[PDB]
Amino acid sequence: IEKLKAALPEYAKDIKLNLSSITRSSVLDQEQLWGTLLASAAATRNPQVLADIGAEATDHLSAAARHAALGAAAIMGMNNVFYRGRGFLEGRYDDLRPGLRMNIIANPGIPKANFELWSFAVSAINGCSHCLVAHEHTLRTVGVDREAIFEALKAAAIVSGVAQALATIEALS
Amino acid sequence: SIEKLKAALPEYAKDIKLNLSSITRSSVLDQEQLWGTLLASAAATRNPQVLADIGAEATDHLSAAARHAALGAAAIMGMNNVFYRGRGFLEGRYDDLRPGLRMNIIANPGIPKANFELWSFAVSAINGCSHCLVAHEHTLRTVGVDREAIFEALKAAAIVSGVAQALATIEALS
Amino acid sequence: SIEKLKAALPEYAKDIKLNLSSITRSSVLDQEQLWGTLLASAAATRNPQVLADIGAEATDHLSAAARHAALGAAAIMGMNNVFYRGRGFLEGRYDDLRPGLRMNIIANPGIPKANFELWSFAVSAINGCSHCLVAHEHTLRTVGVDREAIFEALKAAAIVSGVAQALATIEALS
Repeated sequence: IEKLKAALPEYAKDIKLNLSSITRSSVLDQEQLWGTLLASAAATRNPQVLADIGAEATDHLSAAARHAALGAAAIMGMNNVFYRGRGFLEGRYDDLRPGLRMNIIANPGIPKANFELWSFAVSAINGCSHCLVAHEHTLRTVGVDREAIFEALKAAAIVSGVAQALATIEALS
Repeated sequence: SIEKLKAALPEYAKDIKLNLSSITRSSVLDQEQLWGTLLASAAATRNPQVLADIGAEATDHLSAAARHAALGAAAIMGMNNVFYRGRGFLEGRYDDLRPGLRMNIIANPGIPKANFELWSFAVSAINGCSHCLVAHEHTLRTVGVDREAIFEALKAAAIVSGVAQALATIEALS
Repeated sequence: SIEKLKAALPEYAKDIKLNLSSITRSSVLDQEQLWGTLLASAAATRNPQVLADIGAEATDHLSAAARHAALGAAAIMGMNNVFYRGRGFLEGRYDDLRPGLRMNIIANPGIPKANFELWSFAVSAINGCSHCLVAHEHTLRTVGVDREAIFEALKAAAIVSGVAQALATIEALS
């Protein structure tokens, strides 16, 4: 995290500070937080951010957790596009079966509660209402507090700000 | 087809791989419908690897005019998806103003409009613009395109998006 | 530099090329407003090449403060657009909670706020966040910015987005 920070431009000071703050979350535990940071990092599609965050994630997440986080980003990459599209068509295509395989959601290799949090986070970044609302409800049914879900949204947003800030200077170097 | 992308996919993305193999073999869309969709979608994900590989094999399924029309659908929707979505978020408060945006390709894509519209639809799903998605779906219906074909294009766009996300991650960690 | 971007555009993206020429010849917005919009938009597309070209020619139309403000607007909206979009999908069920996100640049961008807000509006259109787009537009109207100028900013955002898509495609296919 210390690397990304110094790498951020001066006009992105707000982002730099928010990043230092999110890494100190007290509402989310180690796996939840770093799993959200890793998934989000992947979802920004920024290679630099993913490399930096993923690196320090090795000291906070297990192999299974890591794969699940990246897998969450990948599977939502598909789901977020499909459901959002069907959503825009005002239920006119709900009678049809999506026929999309997504076993990872049922068996992520770790507690589904965490997988759901990471999927919620990626859905905010990609912008799919159907999915974000679906995963939010699921998290609330398993006992996750709104404050915890809210913290995931903040981390996703912050990582998104980081990726944008970095991609900029990187291209203008 | 495109075994390079499938083989490169990570183990934790098995679902994406299986969906890619399946979409490239459905009997809902014909060759031009399907590959035009895959090409346009690949460009829309902004992932170079996915586009480079699908583009390499697209030459065997699409004519030069089809390829250019697919790629052009992505470019033009890149602009339209931003403009019209913005306008929609403003609750028609700016609908009385003339956009003044040139978009001749839509009227003359160089190939059957039914396909250009299908590809524009797919890209609109990837960028996320309700106005455009709804408009193209309607045009597709007016030109007799099978409701399930439109649905298949949405699925294809979604799948290619997962492929792009899945491969983008590995490339950054390679 | 604009000529460089234009020449790079493929033939099937002629509409994009013409819109770019038109928007850059616009008299609606002045140099700072226009180039600030183009620069902030370029950064938001995530396309390095486009940002580099626009940023190169923007130097002759933007002060150091304006340039920093425009890039800063893209960065801050990158965070805000996601946060408020997600919160928005929850239909206010999370509107009671304190964001706790630092966004000092918004209150003190280093230049009069009206232009900074125009650029924030532009980026919000590109990322696609209803909440932020609506908010920034309202603010602009309350500070005396007319619809024609806000509309021009939306158009520029969309065009730059089309350019970035067209260019990303040829870059990956070359």
